[PDB]
Amino acid sequence: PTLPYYQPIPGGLNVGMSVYIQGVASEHMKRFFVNFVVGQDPGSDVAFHFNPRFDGWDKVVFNTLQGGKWGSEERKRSMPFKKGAAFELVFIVLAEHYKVVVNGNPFYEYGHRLPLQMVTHLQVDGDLQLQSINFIGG
Ligand SMILES: O=S(=O)(O)O[C@H]1[C@@H](O)[C@@H](CO)O[C@@H](O[C@H]2[C@H](O)[C@@H](O)[C@H](O)O[C@@H]2CO)[C@@H]1O
Repeated sequence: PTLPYYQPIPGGLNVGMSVYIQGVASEHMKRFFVNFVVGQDPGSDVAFHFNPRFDGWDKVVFNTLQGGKWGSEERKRSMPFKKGAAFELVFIVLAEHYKVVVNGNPFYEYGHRLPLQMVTHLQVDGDLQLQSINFIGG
């Protein structure tokens, strides 16, 4: 797959589904994001924005974009990616939250703010190369 990636999630999200992304963080990475998006029209809401950042104290930001407004960020001040390194990034969709697992290590649980059933698309962009994106347990 090529970037930017913005593709429908076959069948939409359901509890029990996993999204499995294999990629390589750029040697020159500043940020990348994975968005679970409600639609494909301009101005679409983002149910879940997952955003690793190397600018400053390395961290991952988690948020929702609704009605053109970013919500209150959740943040984890740990960086599970490494510049130039391949990663395995998994989102397990559960009733209460998205469970994020990186390279086998549980990383975060982001509580649903928009109903998960409204998500139609996965969008990925930023400073990485993608090897694959797979939807499991749909
Ligand atoms: O690429 S973007 O989606 O435009 O980047 C935005 C997102 O990463 C959101 C996620 O919350 O953050 C925005 O920046 C925030 C910044 O993290 C925060 O420290 C500051 O207080 O507010 C900014 C604007 O909401 C990104 O612009």
